[PDB]
Amino acid sequence: EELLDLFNRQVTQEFTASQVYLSASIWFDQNDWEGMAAYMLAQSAEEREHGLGFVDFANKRNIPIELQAVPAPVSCAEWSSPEDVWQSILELEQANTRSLLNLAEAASTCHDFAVMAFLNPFHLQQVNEEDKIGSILAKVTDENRTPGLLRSLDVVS
Amino acid sequence: EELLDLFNRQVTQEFTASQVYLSASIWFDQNDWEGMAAYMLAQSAEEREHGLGFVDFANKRNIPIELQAVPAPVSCAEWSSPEDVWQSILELEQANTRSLLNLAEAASTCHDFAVMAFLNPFHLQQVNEEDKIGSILAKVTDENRTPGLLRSLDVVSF
Amino acid sequence: EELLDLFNRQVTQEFTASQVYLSASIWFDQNDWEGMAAYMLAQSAEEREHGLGFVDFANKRNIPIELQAVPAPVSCAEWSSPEDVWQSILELEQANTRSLLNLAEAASTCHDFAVMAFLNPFHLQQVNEEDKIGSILAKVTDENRTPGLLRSLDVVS
Amino acid sequence: SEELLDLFNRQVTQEFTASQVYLSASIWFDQNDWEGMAAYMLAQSAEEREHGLGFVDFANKRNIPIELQAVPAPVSCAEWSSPEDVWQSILELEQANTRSLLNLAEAASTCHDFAVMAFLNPFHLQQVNEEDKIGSILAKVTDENRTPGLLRSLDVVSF
Amino acid sequence: EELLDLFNRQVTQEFTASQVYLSASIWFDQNDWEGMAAYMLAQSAEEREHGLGFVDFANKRNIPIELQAVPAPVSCAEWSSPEDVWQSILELEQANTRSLLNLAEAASTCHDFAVMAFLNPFHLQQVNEEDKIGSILAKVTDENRTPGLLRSLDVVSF
Ligand SMILES: [Fe+3]
Ligand SMILES: [Fe+3]
Ligand SMILES: [Fe+3]
Ligand SMILES: [Fe+3]
Ligand SMILES: [Fe+3]
Ligand SMILES: [Fe+3]
Ligand SMILES: [Fe+3]
Ligand SMILES: [Fe+3]
Ligand SMILES: [Fe+3]
Repeated sequence: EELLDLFNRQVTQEFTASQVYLSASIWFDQNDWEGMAAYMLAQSAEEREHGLGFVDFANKRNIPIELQAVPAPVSCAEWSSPEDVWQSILELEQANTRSLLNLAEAASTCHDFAVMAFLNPFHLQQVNEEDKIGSILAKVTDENRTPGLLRSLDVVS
Repeated sequence: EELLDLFNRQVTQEFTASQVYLSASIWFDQNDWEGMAAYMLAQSAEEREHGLGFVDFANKRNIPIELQAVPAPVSCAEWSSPEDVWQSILELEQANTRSLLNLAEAASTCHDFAVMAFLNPFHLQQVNEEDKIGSILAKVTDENRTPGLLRSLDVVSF
Repeated sequence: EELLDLFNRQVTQEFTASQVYLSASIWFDQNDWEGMAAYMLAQSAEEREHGLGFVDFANKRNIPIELQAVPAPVSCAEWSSPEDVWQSILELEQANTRSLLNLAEAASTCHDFAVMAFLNPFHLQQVNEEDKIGSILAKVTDENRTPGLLRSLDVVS
Repeated sequence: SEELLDLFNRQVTQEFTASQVYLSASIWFDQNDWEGMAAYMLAQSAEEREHGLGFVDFANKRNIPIELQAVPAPVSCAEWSSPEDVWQSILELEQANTRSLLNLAEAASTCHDFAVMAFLNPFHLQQVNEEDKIGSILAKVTDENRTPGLLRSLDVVSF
Repeated sequence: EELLDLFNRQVTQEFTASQVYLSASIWFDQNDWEGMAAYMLAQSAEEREHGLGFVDFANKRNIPIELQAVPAPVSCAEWSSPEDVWQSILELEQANTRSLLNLAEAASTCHDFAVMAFLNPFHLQQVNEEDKIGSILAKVTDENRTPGLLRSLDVVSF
């Protein structure tokens, strides 16, 4: 099934996202943006929890899960400012949203009511997440127009 | 209307299931499996509560309900061991699930978004119920391989 | 620097172990061993925490970290009983122990006192972990000599 | 009362000897992953040492000279190959512990040593309880070990 | 013997560091950076506590201590901005780190396991201290690129 394979790929996408966020925390910590680093660490953990929630449902529903490699994050080689990092995180959340939507489309096709119900809170959370990351990126982009200004607002926490 | 008939039938199915669970409690109690009996009795009440939830929604949404007979459970006559009981209960939940999924299909066909929304927690509850029942059944089947060992699932656990 | 390369590989090893524990949880859950599944799930989280610890230390000490792929867990495909799973986990912990000891050796050669100090609690944790896993494996191997009896370990402990 | 003073001194040795045999049993059980039985033996080891300390305290107070002897190496641990073997040795140890205290009380009685006899009473009653408890466990172990793996239940649950 | 010398020098280095931090507080206070001043004063007290810890250990281990002069701080004659102060304090911690590592190599050579164990928490504290000072210096150097902005760090953090 399309639905089985896609359900597995969703697990992989959550854990990939978790590792991309961790990469982002490392870039931030290495460049002394400790606040932004903490934010990314927290998000890394929450994406892994999403992945675990998908594994749990799959196990219950007898959807076979085979854990795939979690690829090495690559965007961290090109980041040179906070803006770059937040833009890559926005793109990551857009891609997490598209993958949930593909999954839901396959479930809709299959008349898989339980899967569609399972996905609903993640659809709504993805709305919130893309909105939050978008908002931060807009703030970052504005503040960084003045030297030092952005730093003064990582310091928060 | 098909949606309406299937909504009525769903009430029947929940009450049917409640009675099959009661039947299972009886067989266990009669055979001194008081733990498994308690589990079945609790599930009997819960099934009945599901029925009642369907009745309440129906009443709100002006879906006419006419209570049907609650058929007599038939599988107890055959049961010989706890394995046979838990297997019949798994089959009952699998049928509870197919019934909900058919009602959801009818609702989808009719664009009845309210009914589809109302069913969603039931869809997810059935996933959990089939998993839990399947798990117990696997334990029962394994433990019963050694004489008397299953009598420790009951007394210890449950 | 061997030291810096080994410190990076230790992060990958912690995350690899996290994913192998998750694969153990899955096999247990799929096979209705919910007790053992939960044990594996918890140990998965803890191994990730260890990896996070090494990342944080590295950031503070200016050891550059580049996240590597976390390879797909392999042992899963061939597990057939709980004994097989627990045996693979013991072998993982034994490997986890050797990796830390090799890192410590490289640190000792370099006179890297800070890294040696950082590693001390992990050395002692591994002793505890290998002991605990070996002890569960011995119980599983003994109990599984009687059909169904091991299904008792799970339900109780 | 040279006999008495002697046997009292040696009773300290006997308690500490028993403490070490319990410790040995704890080690055998830990090394073989019976952590439940191991903990029980470790606790009994501490308690036998306390009994010895009680004998020493009483002797100091009653001007009975104490000279601490070597505590012999435990040797039953070489032969042990199952829990049954361990618990049988521990039963034998307690039965020996009881005989040693009765011989001490016999010597006190002969000497009209009312204080020592009073001091020993709670110990005579404790040994009754200890031999019963150990005998009961050994009976359980012996029965459960008739089915492979089943004794691992005793450990994991109880203890 | 060299361990004994290096262990006395370590006490000296901690007290010398204490005084340098005190100098940094004075410079900040005089220049109305009261937040940075209080941070430096806190670090001054803490470096003195570390020296006292070394003294206590030495007394216990019969390592004879003879207290050396605390030299007059001199970096404070040349500081013109907060960045210059923080840079000096980074160099200070880097030298405190070096002195601990020298001492640990000497204990290692002598197989002095007690000394090496005593040092372990200090090795890890120095990693944290250099990281923290490094991070503050990065923030100061960035924020000082806009006139007046660094006054924001002083009031907000610290
Ligand atoms: Fe996600
Ligand atoms: Fe996301
Ligand atoms: Fe139901
Ligand atoms: Fe680990
Ligand atoms: Fe581990
Ligand atoms: Fe005793
Ligand atoms: Fe005794
Ligand atoms: Fe210091
Ligand atoms: Fe310092």
